[PDB]
Amino acid sequence: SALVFPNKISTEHQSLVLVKRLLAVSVSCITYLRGIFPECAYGTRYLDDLCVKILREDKNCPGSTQLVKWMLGCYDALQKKYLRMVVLAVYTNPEDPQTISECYQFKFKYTNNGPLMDFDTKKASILLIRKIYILMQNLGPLPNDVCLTMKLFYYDEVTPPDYQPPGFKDGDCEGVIFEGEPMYLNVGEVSTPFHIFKVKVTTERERMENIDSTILSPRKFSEPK
Repeated sequence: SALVFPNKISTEHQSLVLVKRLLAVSVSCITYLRGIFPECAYGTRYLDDLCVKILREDKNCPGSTQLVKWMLGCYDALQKKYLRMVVLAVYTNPEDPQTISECYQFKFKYTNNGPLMDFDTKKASILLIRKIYILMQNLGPLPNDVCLTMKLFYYDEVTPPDYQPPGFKDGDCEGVIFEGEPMYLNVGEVSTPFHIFKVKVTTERERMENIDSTILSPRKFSEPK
């Protein structure tokens, strides 16, 4: 019931493992906070006093299995240093995945030039997850019935033009129509000597509250098969 993040990162592989964990937890927490899967499709682990919810793979909850297997293609592109961005998108009409209600962007950069310079990797990891909570606890609800789709983007100068992660085909339309007025939340970054991981959220204006001191809160691209 405990999830332990590497405090110190010394090898590229430690770093690669951390990013996969970071990607999984974030996708899991985000989908849990926005109620995209019911409570019973998540297990609970702890992150030094922080309640975290991990998506489970089970036939009992539909679509949960497909997202977990989608991550498999994300991990593959990640190890091979091909992956640039993961876009997880929420849409309502099961026939127009291009018209979306909300999405989440996960950006990756590969480096050897030490961590990020700002103006301990476990503190940063716990700050990123805590920020996802603070910045998405109070977002207005999504529509009642929603669908999930995923888009991968690569560093094309190192990626074989015919490469496909497991479960992914080459993509159709790179852009999407955002219903309403989109707001861009930059949640945060986490860096290691070898990787940078960023999280950005795009939500509709009416889902924001701007409740202040009140009583309420004082190019290659891939798609899935």
